[PDB]
Amino acid sequence: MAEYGTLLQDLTNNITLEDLEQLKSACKEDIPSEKSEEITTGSAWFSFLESHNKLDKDNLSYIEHIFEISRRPDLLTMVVDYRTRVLKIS
Repeated sequence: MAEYGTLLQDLTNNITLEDLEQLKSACKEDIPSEKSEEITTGSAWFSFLESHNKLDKDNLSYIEHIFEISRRPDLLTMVVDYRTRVLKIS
């Protein structure tokens, strides 16, 4: 659980204001436009993905897809690498 939140913060730091707009566009169908106006940070965008039951805490294949279609292998890698590390932890 803490690892999930931690990842979101690590991702947020690697998201620019322009990328945020692109990410909001990527999830324009998942997050209501009224709620996309409430987004000021990457962490806000992430919090709506949780609030709207779009990104699972354990299943991060959703956000990996979003980063794929957003053309950010870097952000995708952050999730894949981190998630793998968490899976290794036992």
